[PDB]
Amino acid sequence: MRGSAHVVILGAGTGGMPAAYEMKEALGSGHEVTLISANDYFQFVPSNPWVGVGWKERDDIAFPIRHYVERKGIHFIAQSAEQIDAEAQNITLADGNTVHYDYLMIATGPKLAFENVPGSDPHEGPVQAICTVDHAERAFAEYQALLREPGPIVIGAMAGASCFGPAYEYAMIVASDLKKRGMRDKIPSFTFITSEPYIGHLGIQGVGDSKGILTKGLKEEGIEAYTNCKVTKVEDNKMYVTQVDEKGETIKEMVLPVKFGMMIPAFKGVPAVAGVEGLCNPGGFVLVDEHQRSKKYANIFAAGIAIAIPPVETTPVPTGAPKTGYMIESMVSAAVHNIKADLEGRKGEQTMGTWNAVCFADMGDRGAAFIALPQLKPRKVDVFAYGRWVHLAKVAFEKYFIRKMKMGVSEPFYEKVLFKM
Amino acid sequence: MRGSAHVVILGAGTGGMPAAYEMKEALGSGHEVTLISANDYFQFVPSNPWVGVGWKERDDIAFPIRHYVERKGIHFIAQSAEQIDAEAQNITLADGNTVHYDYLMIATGPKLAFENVPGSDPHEGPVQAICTVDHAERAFAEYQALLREPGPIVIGAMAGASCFGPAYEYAMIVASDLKKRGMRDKIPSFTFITSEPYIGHLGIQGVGDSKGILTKGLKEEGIEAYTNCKVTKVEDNKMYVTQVDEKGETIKEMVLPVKFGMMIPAFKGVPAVAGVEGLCNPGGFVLVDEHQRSKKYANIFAAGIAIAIPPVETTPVPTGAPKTGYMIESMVSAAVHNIKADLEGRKGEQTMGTWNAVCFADMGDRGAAFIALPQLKPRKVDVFAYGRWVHLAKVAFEKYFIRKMKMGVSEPFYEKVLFKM
Ligand SMILES: Cc1cc2nc3c(=O)[nH]c(=O)nc-3n(C[C@H](O)[C@H](O)[C@H](O)COP(=O)(O)OP(=O)(O)OC[C@H]3O[C@@H](n4cnc5c(N)ncnc54)[C@H](O)[C@@H]3O)c2cc1C
Ligand SMILES: Cc1cc2nc3c(=O)[nH]c(=O)nc-3n(C[C@H](O)[C@H](O)[C@H](O)COP(=O)(O)OP(=O)(O)OC[C@H]3O[C@@H](n4cnc5c(N)ncnc54)[C@H](O)[C@@H]3O)c2cc1C
Ligand SMILES: CCCCCCCCCCCCO[C@@H]1O[C@H](CO)[C@@H](O[C@H]2O[C@H](CO)[C@@H](O)[C@H](O)[C@H]2O)[C@H](O)[C@H]1O
Ligand SMILES: CCCCCCCCCCCCO[C@@H]1O[C@H](CO)[C@@H](O[C@H]2O[C@H](CO)[C@@H](O)[C@H](O)[C@H]2O)[C@H](O)[C@H]1O
Ligand SMILES: [S]
Ligand SMILES: [S]
Ligand SMILES: [S]
Ligand SMILES: [S]
Ligand SMILES: [S]
Ligand SMILES: [S]
Ligand SMILES: [S]
Ligand SMILES: [S]
Ligand SMILES: [S]
Ligand SMILES: [S]
Repeated sequence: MRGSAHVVILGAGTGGMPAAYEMKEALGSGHEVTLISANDYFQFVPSNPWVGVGWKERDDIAFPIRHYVERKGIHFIAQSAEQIDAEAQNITLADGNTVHYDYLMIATGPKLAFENVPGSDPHEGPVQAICTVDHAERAFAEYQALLREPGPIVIGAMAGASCFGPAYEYAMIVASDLKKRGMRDKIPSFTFITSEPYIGHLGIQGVGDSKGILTKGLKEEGIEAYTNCKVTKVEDNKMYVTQVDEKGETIKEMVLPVKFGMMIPAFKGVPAVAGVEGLCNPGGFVLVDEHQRSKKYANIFAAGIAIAIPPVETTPVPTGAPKTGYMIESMVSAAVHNIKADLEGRKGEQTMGTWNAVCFADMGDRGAAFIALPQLKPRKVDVFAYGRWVHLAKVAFEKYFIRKMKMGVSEPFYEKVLFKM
Repeated sequence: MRGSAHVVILGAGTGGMPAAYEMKEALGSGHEVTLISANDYFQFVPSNPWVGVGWKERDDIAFPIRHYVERKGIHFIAQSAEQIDAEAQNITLADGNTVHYDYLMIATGPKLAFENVPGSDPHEGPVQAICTVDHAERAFAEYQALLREPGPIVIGAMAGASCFGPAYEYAMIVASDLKKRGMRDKIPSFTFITSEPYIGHLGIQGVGDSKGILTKGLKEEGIEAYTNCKVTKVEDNKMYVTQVDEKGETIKEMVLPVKFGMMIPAFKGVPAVAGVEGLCNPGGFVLVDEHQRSKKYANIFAAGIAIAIPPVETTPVPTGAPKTGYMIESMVSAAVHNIKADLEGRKGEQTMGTWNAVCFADMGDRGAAFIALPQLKPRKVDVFAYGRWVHLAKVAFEKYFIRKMKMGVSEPFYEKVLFKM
């Protein structure tokens, strides 16, 4: 309302949950902050691959949101938004209620576009997914069904995927778990299928020696690997795969039987967001300026996977670049600062800063991690690392992030760089 | 929500508007206060009779609510509540949206029960009303239509009415206005019909010499007056009146032609409130204890005309006792204090205090006013007064109340008793 602007944060995930806390901290008691989300619980997404193989439980990685944000003065609505009217500034919720806003921060993350590949939906066939804890629990269930009745495995990433690390991670920990169960010798074939132009491209044109290390890792585990692949359909428990060359010409088609499968899908914008006329690119991603402000609506900001980031290369099979945690938090921090500035006269000048990708994957006793910045080579930092200490760091950061999500955040975030001082 | 209770005030009138301000003042920034009302504007009800004869305009007595309450941190919803679910603690609004509450203060005032008398609705016949500015504007319109085409006048109060002062006031100022227009001699008959057992009973068994003074005033103006009357129907521009004796036996029936009429209707509780199972008496009035708390729902409080107050006498024709401004404000003050106490552990002990009725009527250059307390005789104060100074006081208080409704209130209210100190 006038003088007491109402700020709504849409989506309670990696970006939106911190956004809610930071917004409330920044605005104070004279402004209403409402967090709206489809689920009533927060989940730590990077832990999902482990849920998918049974090394972790939902209880370990998820928790109910209400109490933690309410004790901070944040209103929580656990309903999905179905429609956004950007002119009227109303959000229509699944239950039919409407919520008005003065400022809206979109942090709705990705729509998992299973529909790109007929039959690929986890509920339609044997190809599962581990992007959400719901799906990872289901993937694990189906993994247990593979144990009771061994058959071919196919793991990888679909055309248009932007999140490749987890596919390699999941394949490695499955291979590992199979060994630790003396079941590995029971698998007739274990195949890795990716839309990447080469192993370890990772949607970022490789990082450090990702190519060599991931290639060797796959071979070490007896996983046969194909690149430049798209899946045209999943049907009758078979994946129909087309493999192309540098020019997009088919060089083979394959029909792969699948008893147990997991393919990272392409991401699009969620329907409620993509449905806002003029707000998004054709993929459903919100077009924002460097200050995280919508180019169309001055009172709509966005952060996280939900925003559009222009490609910098074109691969034989369409692929995207990942949007990862540190950059997401910088987007969030910039949006909150620039909204506050709008509320107080100024134009906020804060940006998300330099593009970067940072990923940590835990294999059990040790992990792999990379840091890449900026997006195009030659880079200022281009490191891939493997060690027991990556594992320790992943474990540490998970514990930390979950704690902060319960206790609240403010100021910036991360800056766990107190391990220097 | 937990730790930050949400308080909703239903109705933005004489009680509810101050309730919103006082609630927000009392609770502070850590609690949401939402004011919900059917109209987007406040109106000063006691001024309506003057609107009804054209001595005042809507612009003089009403103003839009939003800006004034919002600048105080109060959320304003200009929608009628249609349904209240006291179990779920949800209010369904006219537009279909729902509002949840932790505490609800009902200040919905009266439903004007025109349906008690078939044909009496201001839109169904010549019998108008002046309880709301919408209706008083309409009454005035019809008054102008009487000027252009003189015919019999009938003014008064229906069976079950509880608000008699305004009927006498309106009759006097009409008689007066007719004179000031040289139109008085054009009226074939001017009749006063009341459910009171005698002139000046006023629903409170008389006050001071109200009987004598009002009787004389009516005769002075050539107004013929009947008591112990109920109107059974209005039809074909005639009022069908039945007059009874002390025992309820008919002593005559009358059929009165009406060119211009105004009868104060009986009040009931509004449907959304009356519709709450177990909340109200059969009249639709909220049953509350001395702390203004609902006897059924510990988190519902009520103030103003909306609450039930037991009768203390029974008249040949049903009548009720008025609920007037000073007592309403005491109810409001008690409810706010006791809600705050609930929020902070204690049980609030504040009550509305002694029953009283206080009314001021302006006739033009001078006014009449009464004060009566407590409800049953013999009283501690039982005064009726007439003078130029009542007029000056009415004018002063109207200006004051409207100003306070724009600038906000807190602490108690009234206590304009600084004219002593
Ligand atoms: C398997 C996997 C592993 C990953 N590992 C890493 C990693 O190790 N390091 C790293 O930096 N990044 C990693 N990421 C990427 C990124 O950090 C996560 O995807 C992160 O969760 C993205 O944050 P987000 O806020 O944009 O979206 P999300 O965390 O997905 O949150 C979006 C929220 O919006 C809600 N929502 C969606 N639609 C609606 C709607 N219509 N109405 C209301 N709410 C809605 C969703 O329920 C969700 O709560 C990983 C991603 C995946 C999929
Ligand atoms: C003609 C007249 C003259 C009077 N003169 C005096 C006087 O001189 N002195 C005195 O002390 N008292 C006087 N009174 C009596 C009393 O003070 C007023 O009636 C006063 O307005 C009552 O206050 P209230 O808050 O209970 O109800 P109201 O002032 O009627 O307010 C009720 C509010 O609730 C709203 N509402 C109703 N239903 C809903 C719904 N379902 N959802 C949302 N909102 C709803 C209404 O729009 C209204 O805004 C007079 C009354 C009348 C009718
Ligand atoms: C985080 C994003 C990346 C994607 C997800 C994860 C992919 C899975 C990782 C596969 C790597 C496994 O293969 C592993 O690689 C490194 C080589 O560099 C080897 O390790 C070698 O370098 C490390 C240090 O980095 C030394 O400590 C070690 O003594 C040496 O042998 C391991 O002997 C080999 O087993
Ligand atoms: C407020 C609630 C009451 C209901 C609404 C109003 C009803 C209308 C009022 C009718 C009274 C008119 O009648 C009027 O009464 C008083 C008598 O007491 C007279 O006034 C008499 O007493 C007053 C003081 O009170 C003296 O100042 C005056 O000199 C004296 O004549 C007026 O000469 C007479 O004209
Ligand atoms: S998923
Ligand atoms: S990712
Ligand atoms: S990734
Ligand atoms: S990642
Ligand atoms: S590079
Ligand atoms: S009315
Ligand atoms: S009244
Ligand atoms: S009255
Ligand atoms: S009154
Ligand atoms: S009395």
